[PDB]
Amino acid sequence: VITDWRPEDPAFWQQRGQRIASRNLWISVPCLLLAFCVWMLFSAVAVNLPKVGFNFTTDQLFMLTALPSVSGALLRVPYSFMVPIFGGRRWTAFSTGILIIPCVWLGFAVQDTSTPYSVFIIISLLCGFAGANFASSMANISFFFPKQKQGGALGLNGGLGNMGVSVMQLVAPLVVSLSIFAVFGSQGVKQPDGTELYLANASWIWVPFLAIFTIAAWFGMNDLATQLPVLKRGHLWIMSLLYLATFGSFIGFSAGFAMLSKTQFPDVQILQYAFFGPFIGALARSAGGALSDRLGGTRVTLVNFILMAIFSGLLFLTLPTDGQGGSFMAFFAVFLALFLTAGLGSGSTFQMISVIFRKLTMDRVKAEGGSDERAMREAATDTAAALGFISAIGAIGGFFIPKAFGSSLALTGSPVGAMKVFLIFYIACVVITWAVYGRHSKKL
Ligand SMILES: [Zn+2]
Repeated sequence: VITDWRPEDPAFWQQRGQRIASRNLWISVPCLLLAFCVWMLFSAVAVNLPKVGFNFTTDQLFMLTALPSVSGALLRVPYSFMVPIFGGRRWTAFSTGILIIPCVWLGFAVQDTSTPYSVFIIISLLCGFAGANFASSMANISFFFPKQKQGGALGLNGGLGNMGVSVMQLVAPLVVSLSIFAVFGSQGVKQPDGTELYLANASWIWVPFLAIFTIAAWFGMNDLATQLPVLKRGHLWIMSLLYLATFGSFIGFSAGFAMLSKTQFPDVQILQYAFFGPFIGALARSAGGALSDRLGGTRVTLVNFILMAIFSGLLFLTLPTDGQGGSFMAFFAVFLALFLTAGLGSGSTFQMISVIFRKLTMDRVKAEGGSDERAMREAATDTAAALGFISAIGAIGGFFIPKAFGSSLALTGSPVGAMKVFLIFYIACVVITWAVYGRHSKKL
C-alpha cells in the first residue's frame, strides 16, 4: 500500500512520514505488550492450579511454566521472516489474533480437573507462540523510522513490550477474584479462606484486548514496499551466552519466581507482589541500553554480570533449611536485585552485541578491500541477522531456569542444585565479558 517511503527526507517526514510512523508505533506497542502477557500466562496460572483441584507435581508445574520459551525461541527467526512476506499489517494482526486460541482454551481447561496434563502441555506450547511476536514486531517497526530515530523507536516498542509480563502478573491475580465472565461460563471455586477463585479469568481477560488490537492492526497499521553465513562467526555464539544469561534470566525468573516462592515460602501470597520483579526488570532494560550508549556496553555488561553473580550467591542465605530456617523478605529483595540486574543486562548486552558485531564486520571487509559503502552495508545486514539469531537463542533461558528449579526440586527437594548452576553460569559470563573487553572492546 505505501510505495513512496522516504523517512530520511526531512520534508517527507514532516508532511506524511512522522504521522504514519507514529500511528504504527502506537499500535505496535500494545500488540507486543499483549503478546508478552500471553507468553508468560502460566507463571501466574500454574501456581493457582492446585487451588482448583489439580494434582500435578511440582516439576510438572514448573515445566508448564518453562515450555512456552521453547516454542517462542524456536519461532522467533521464522517470525522475523514472516513480516516481509505477509507485510507488517496483516502479520501483526494475525500474530496477535491467534493468541486468542490459547487464551480461550486455557480458560475452559482450568475449570475441569479431568483435563489431562498433556492438554496443558499443548496450551503451554501454544502460549509460546506469543514469545515470537517480538522478533516480528521489532523487525517491522524499524522500517518506519530514520536511522537517527530508530534507537528511540525500537527502545520504546521493545521496552513497553517487555512490560507485558509484569502487567499480566499484576492484573491476573486481581481479575481472578471477580465473578465477571459468568455469562461466558466462568465458574468459581471456594478457597479455604472463604473467598472464591475464578481461574478462567486469568487468561480470558486478554481476549477482549487481543481482539480489539487485532482489528487495530488490520485497519490501522501500514505495509511498506521497502543470513546463513553469520552462523559461522564464532563471536555470535559467545555473544549469545551473554544475552541468554541476561535476557534468558529476565524471562526465566519471570516464569519461575512465583512457583519457586510457593515451594520455599508456602504461606506467602506471592502473586500480590511478584509482578514487581518483571516490572523493574523491564525498566532496567532501557536503563541498561542508555548507560551503554554513554559508557560502553561491555563495561556496563561486565559490572552487571559481577552483580548478577554476587546476588545469585546471596540468595542461598535467604533459603529455608529444611523446615523454615530462612527469610522471605531477604529472598524477595535479592530476587528483585536479580530481576533488575537481568533486565539491565538485557540492554547492556544487546547494545554491546551490535557495537562489537558492527566493528568486527567493518574491519573484516575493510581488511580484504572494499568501499566504505560496502563496509557499512555488510555491517548493517550481518548485525541485523546476528541480533535476530541471538534474540532467539536468548529465549531458551526462559525454559532452562524454571525447568532447572523443577528438576532440582524433584530430585533433591531443594532448589540449591539449580542455583549452583546459575551461579557458575554467571561466573563464566563475567570471565567471557572480561575476555572480549580485553580482546576487542577496551579500545572501543
Ligand atoms: Zn574475540
